[PDB]
Amino acid sequence: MENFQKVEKIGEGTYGVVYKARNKLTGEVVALKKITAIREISLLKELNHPNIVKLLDVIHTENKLYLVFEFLHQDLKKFMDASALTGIPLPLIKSYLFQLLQGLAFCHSHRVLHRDLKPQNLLINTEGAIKLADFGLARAFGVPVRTYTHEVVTLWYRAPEILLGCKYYSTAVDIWSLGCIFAEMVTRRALFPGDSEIDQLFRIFRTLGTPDEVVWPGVTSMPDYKPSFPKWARQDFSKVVPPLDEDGRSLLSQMLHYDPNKRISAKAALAHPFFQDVTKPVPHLRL
Ligand SMILES: Cc1ccccc1-c1cc(NCc2ccc[n+]([O-])c2)n2ncc(Br)c2n1
Repeated sequence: MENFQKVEKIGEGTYGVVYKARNKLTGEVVALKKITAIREISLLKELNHPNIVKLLDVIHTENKLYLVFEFLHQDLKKFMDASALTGIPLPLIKSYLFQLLQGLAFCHSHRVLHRDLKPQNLLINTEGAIKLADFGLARAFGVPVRTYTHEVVTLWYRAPEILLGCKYYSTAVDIWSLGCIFAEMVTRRALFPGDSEIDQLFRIFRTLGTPDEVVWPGVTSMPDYKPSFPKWARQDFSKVVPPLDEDGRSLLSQMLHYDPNKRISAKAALAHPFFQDVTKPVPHLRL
C-alpha cells in the first residue's frame, strides 16, 4: 500500500471503503478497494473486456486485502439522478444497454457471474463507454445483507430465483438485474424498489403476475415458495415502461422472464431487433 497515495474517498462499497488513489510511481490514477478467495480473485485478473472495469492488481499484506482497479469518473446512479429532469435520451440508454450486454456475454462465456449488478457499480466515462465494476467479487467474498458500514445491500435488482432460495442460480440472474436497470433508465424510477425480501418478491409479482407452474415449471417446489403467496395478475409492459417502443418492451419482457432457463441470454439479447439502430452517443458529463 505504500506505493499508493490516497486522493479521496469515493464511496463505501459492499466490502470496504473505496478510494481514488495515485500510484506513487507510474503516476497512474486508480480506484483502490479495501476488502479460496485469493485464488478466485487472482483469476479475475485475466477476465478482461472493454466493458468490464479492469482489475489491475491484488495486494495482500498483514492479512489485509486491497484491489486496485481502473478508475472511472462517474457512476450510472449519479448520471441518472442528474438526468432526472429530461431523462437519458433513448439512443444513449440503448448504447449503454448494448455495451453492458457485451460485458455480460463475455463474462458469462467464462461462467463468471456478477450477482449484484446495480446502478452504483455501472461506471461511465466521457467517451460514451459504460463498464461493469466488481464483477466476480460476489463469488469470491459472498453478498452480505449489510455492507461493512452496515448499509443495507439493495434488493431492487435481485432475480426471483435468488429470492425464492434457488441455491445454484446462473448467469440469468445478471440479465434480470440489467433488465431492471434498463426499465429504470427509461422511466426514471426504480422498477421494483423492495425494502425487504418479501416486499421485493411481492413488487415483482404485482407487476409480472404471481409465478406459477404454467410460466415457471418447478417454481412451487423452490425452498422459499409459499402456496399462500397472493395471486396478482400480470400487467402490460405498455403500462410498466411507457413510452418505450415495442422492440424495447419485447427485449425487456425477455430479460424479465421468470424461468431462468428461458430468460434471454446476453448473447441472444445482442441480436435482438431493438439494437438494429444502435449507436454510441457521448453523454454530457460535468466532472
Ligand atoms: C463500484 C463502487 C461502489 C461503491 C463505491 C464506489 C464504487 C466505485 C466508483 C468508481 N468511480 C465513480 C466515482 C464516484 C465518486 C467519485 N469519483 O471520483 C468516482 N470506481 N471507479 C472504478 C471503480 Br472499480 C469504482 N468503484
